[PDB]
Amino acid sequence: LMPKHIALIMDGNRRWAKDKGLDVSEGYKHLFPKLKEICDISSKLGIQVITAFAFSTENWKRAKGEVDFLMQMFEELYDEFSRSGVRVSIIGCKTDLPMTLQKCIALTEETTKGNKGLHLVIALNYGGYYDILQATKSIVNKAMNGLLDVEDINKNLFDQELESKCPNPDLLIRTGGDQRVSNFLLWQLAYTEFYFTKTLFPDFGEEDLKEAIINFQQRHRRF
Amino acid sequence: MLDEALMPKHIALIMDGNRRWAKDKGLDVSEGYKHLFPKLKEICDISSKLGIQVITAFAFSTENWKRAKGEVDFLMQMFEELYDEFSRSGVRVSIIGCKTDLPMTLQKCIALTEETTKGNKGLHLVIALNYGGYYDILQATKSIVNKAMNGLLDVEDINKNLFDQELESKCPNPDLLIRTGGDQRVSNFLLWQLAYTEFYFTKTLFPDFGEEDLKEAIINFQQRHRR
Ligand SMILES: CC(C)=CCSP(=O)(O)OP(=O)(O)O
Repeated sequence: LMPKHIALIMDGNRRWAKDKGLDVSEGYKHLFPKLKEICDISSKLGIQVITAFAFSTENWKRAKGEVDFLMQMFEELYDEFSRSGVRVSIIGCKTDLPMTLQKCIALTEETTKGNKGLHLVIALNYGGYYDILQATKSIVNKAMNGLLDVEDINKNLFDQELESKCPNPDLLIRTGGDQRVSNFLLWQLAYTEFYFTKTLFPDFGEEDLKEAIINFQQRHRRF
Repeated sequence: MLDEALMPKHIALIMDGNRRWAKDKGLDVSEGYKHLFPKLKEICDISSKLGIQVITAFAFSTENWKRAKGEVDFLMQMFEELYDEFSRSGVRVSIIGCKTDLPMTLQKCIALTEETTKGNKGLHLVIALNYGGYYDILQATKSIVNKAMNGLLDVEDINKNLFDQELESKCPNPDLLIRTGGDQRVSNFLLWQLAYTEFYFTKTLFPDFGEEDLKEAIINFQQRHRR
C-alpha cells in the first residue's frame, strides 16, 4: 500500500533559519539537498512520482533580496540532479524566470529525460489558478479553430491540457504547520489525502516521511 | 479566545460520517442520513449568532451516484425535506450543482426553497447538490468557450477574475473548511475556491458535531490567520 505520487509543499525554510539565528539564505540552501534526500528515500520505497512546490506565482511579492537569492539559487538544480538518476521536470511559468535559470532548467530536463526511476516534478513559478487558466485558454483556442466542440470539454480533456499530469497525487505532505494548499495543484488534489506536520522542511527526515506514509495507509484502509 | 471581531465570513462544510454513525448505533444507514439537514440547520443557527455570513455545505457529490441505488433514491427523496427545514428559518438558501439531473420534484422543491427564502437578510446557506469541483470548472469553461465563439470575449480576457465570475461557488471564497468523519481529503468539493482556505479535519461524525466542535475549528482558524 505505497503511494505512487506524493505531492510536497516544502514550507518552513525561512522560519527554520530565523528560529536558529541564521541568515534566511541558510534555510533556502537546504531546499534542494533535502528534496534530493527525499527522492532517494522515496525511490527505495517504490514511490514513482514526487511533485514539489518550490516557488509560487505569489512569491514574487517577497523581499527582492530573498527573491534574487532564490532565483540565483535555483540555478543549482543541474548540479544537484543532473547525475542523480531522477527524471526531472519543471512546471510553472518559465518565461518570467531569468534567462540563465530558464537555460539551466531546460538543461536539467534534457539531461535527465532518459532516466527510468523516480519522476521529480518541481513547481517553480507555479499556481493552480494559472495551470487551470492556461489549460482553459488552450481549450478555447482549439474551439476557436474548429478543432473541438463544446461537447468534447470534459475531465479527460483538462487532464491532457494541465501541466501536472495524471496520475494525480495520492498523498500531499505539507511541512511548516499551516493547513492550506496555497494555490498548489488545485484540480489535481481532488481526491488526494492530506498530511500536515509542524516539522519544518529542513528538519523533515526519513522517520517523518514514514509517519506520513503510515498515516496514509491507515486512512486508505478506513477510506 | 474566540475573537468576535475575526469570524470567518465563509465556512465550507463536508458533512461526512452519517453512515458510520448509524452502524455504530446498530441502526440502518437511513437513520444516519436523516440527521443531515437537522444538524445543518443547527450549524446555521449557531453560525448566524457568531456573525458568519456564508456556509457552503456538501450535500451530494457528482460521484455519489455510484452508490447503492437504495441509498441514492432515499437521499433524493430526503432532500425534499430542505423546504420544511429552511423555508421559515431566516436563512437564505441557494443550491449549486447540476440541477437538471435531479428528479423533477426535487427541482421544483429547490426552486421553491430558493424563492421563499431569497428575501432573507441573514446567513446565506449554499447547498452543494449534485456538485463537484471538476463540474464547476468544466461548466465555467464551457460558458467561456460559448462566449468566445460568439465574439463576446477574447482569449486574452481569460483570467482569474473572469473565472471567479463564471464559477457557481462565488467570492468571497471559504476562509475555513471543516470536514467531519475523519477522512482528510476534499473529495472533489470546491477545488478552485479552496486555494487559500484553512483546512480543519475532525474524527467527530457529523450527527455528533456541535457548537463546541465548531468554536474549536474557528479558534484554530483564528490562530493561523496571516496576510
Ligand atoms: C511555495 C511554498 C512551498 C508555500 C507557499 S508559502 P504561503 O502559504 O504564504 O502562500 P504564498 O505562496 O506566499 O502566497
